[PDB]
Amino acid sequence: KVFGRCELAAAMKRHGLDNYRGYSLGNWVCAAKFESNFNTQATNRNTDGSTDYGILQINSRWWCNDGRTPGSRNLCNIPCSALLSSDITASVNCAKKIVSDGNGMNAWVAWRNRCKGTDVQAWIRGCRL
Ligand SMILES: [Cl-]
Ligand SMILES: [Cl-]
Ligand SMILES: [Cl-]
Ligand SMILES: [Cl-]
Ligand SMILES: [Cl-]
Ligand SMILES: [Cl-]
Ligand SMILES: [Cl-]
Ligand SMILES: [Cl-]
Ligand code: NA
Ligand code: NA
Ligand code: NA
Repeated sequence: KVFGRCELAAAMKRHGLDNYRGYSLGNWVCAAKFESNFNTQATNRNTDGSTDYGILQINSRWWCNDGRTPGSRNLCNIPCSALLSSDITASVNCAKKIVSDGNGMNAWVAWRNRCKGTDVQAWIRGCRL
């Protein structure tokens, strides 16, 4: 599923992501924009042979199991395929564990490079939330 901007903002809010670990909803929307362009089915192979999955490009080295990532962990206890769902629950639950990991939203390099310090509130501008 390809979400609308306000549509994804609303689902992220519904799933308790607004201000989770102190990150406003605009941050999460901005990250999703640059990670996946709001597309739940997004996948991207990394140079190290791991893969990133879903609206938040969660990586198979640490977080989910895809069956093809040597020496990896599955810290969210989920097949990476669950992260491609039109229902965002698995992605939100796993992103909560990632952002609690110690480096906050810096875990998402696109967030650090494209969202961090910006006017992220623009991402939820005009949304009925
Ligand atoms: Cl947009
Ligand atoms: Cl915001
Ligand atoms: Cl393969
Ligand atoms: Cl694996
Ligand atoms: Cl594990
Ligand atoms: Cl699995
Ligand atoms: Cl959803
Ligand atoms: Cl933080
Ligand atoms: Na894996
Ligand atoms: Na893994
Ligand atoms: Na393997």
